[PDB]
Amino acid sequence: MPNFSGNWKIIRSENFEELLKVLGVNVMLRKIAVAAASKYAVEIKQEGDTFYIKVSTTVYTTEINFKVGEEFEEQTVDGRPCKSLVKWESENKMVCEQKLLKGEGPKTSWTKELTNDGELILTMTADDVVCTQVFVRE
Ligand SMILES: *C/C(=C/c1ccc(C#C)cc1)C(=O)OC
Repeated sequence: MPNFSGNWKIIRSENFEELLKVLGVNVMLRKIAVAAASKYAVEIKQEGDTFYIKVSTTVYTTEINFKVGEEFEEQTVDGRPCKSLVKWESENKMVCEQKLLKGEGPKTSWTKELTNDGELILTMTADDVVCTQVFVRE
């Protein structure tokens, strides 16, 4: 039955540069990151409240495994290691709060939502700034 599980390809990306800006990424690298973001692909396998998620671009790929409700370790959009904890906000929306392992920096979080007409929306927040990325099934 249809859930988050699937192969997703990006079709829109709003506010990504502004998010990197907040994270201290210089202009040249942000522009390269924006260009790379248009090949974001996401693969999700979901069973119950257990998730496997592989995000990749042209040159880079990462995998995370988590269970809703259980702390896990990942990294921030700008690659700082963090501790993460995902909770449901509705049937097909989940929200993750992150805390830096070492250091200080902006407050980061992310969401994933399956909409009623079959999109996956990702949002990523750093302080006041919200990047939204929309995906459709491959
Ligand atoms: C789930 C997830 C997807 C994602 C897309 C793009 C980037 C970048 C850079 C990172 C992740 C996530 O939690 O990212 C914050």
